[PDB]
Amino acid sequence: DFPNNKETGEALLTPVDATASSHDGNGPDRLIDQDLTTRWSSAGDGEWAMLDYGSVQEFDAVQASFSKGNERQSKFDIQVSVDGETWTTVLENQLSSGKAIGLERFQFEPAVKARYVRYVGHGNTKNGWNSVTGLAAVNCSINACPASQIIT
Ligand code: NA
Repeated sequence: DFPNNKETGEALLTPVDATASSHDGNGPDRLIDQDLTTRWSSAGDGEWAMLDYGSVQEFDAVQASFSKGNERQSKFDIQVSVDGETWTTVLENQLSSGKAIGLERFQFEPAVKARYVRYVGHGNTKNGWNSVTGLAAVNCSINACPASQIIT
C-alpha cells in the first residue's frame, strides 16, 4: 500500500556494526552478509539484534529474511534510535509471512531519523527462537523496495 515503491535504487547502506543481546554462536554478523544460509539465532522474548549505521540516516522500512521462514512465522518489533539510548518503536507486533525464506519487507511512513536500528524478537509461532538470516534498514524513497518482498 506504499504505491511510490520502486524496483531499483541506490545501494543499501552497510552497517558499521551489528550486535545482539545474546546468541548461540550464530551471531549478528550473519544478518549482514547477504546469505540465506547463515543466521543470527537467540532464544527468548525480547532478545535483540542491532545495526549501527555509524551516523543518523533516514529509513522507512526493514527487509528481513527468516530462518525456516517457509515453516513458521517470526514475531518481532523494530525500534530505532538517534543516540543508542532513547528508542522509538516504528513497527510493533510484526509477523513474518511464514511463506518464504527470502527477504520480506516491513514498511511504514514517513521515514524517520535513525543511526541505530534494532529487531526486538518475540520468538516464532512454533517456539521461542529468534532466528533471522538477513536484516537491513532501507529507505524506499531512494532504495529499491521490490514488489517481490511483499509475500502473499
Ligand atoms: Na545470513
